[PDB]
Amino acid sequence: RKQEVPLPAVGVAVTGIPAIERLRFKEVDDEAEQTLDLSNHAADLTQIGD
DNA sequence: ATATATATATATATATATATATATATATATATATATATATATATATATATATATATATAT
Repeated sequence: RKQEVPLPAVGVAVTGIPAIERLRFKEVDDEAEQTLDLSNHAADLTQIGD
């Protein structure tokens, strides 16, 4: 009951064409900490070359 | 009448053949257990499509 009968191929679906663009890489998430710093950056005082 | 010899009833001893009882060893069948490979099923992450909810907007 696992022989293969000679019935035709009808409704032949073509899909999953392996375009190399379709691959996306793993998105490993980071959860260690947060970048809260939003200081005013007062070091911006003018000191520029002559 | 006498003297001899034999026969009948019953059991025991010895031999022959049949059959059963006992034991062992073997071959066989079988059950079973294991191992391998394969297929199948479930869980998780992500992409895709469908459906619903909410809101806007036309007509009364």
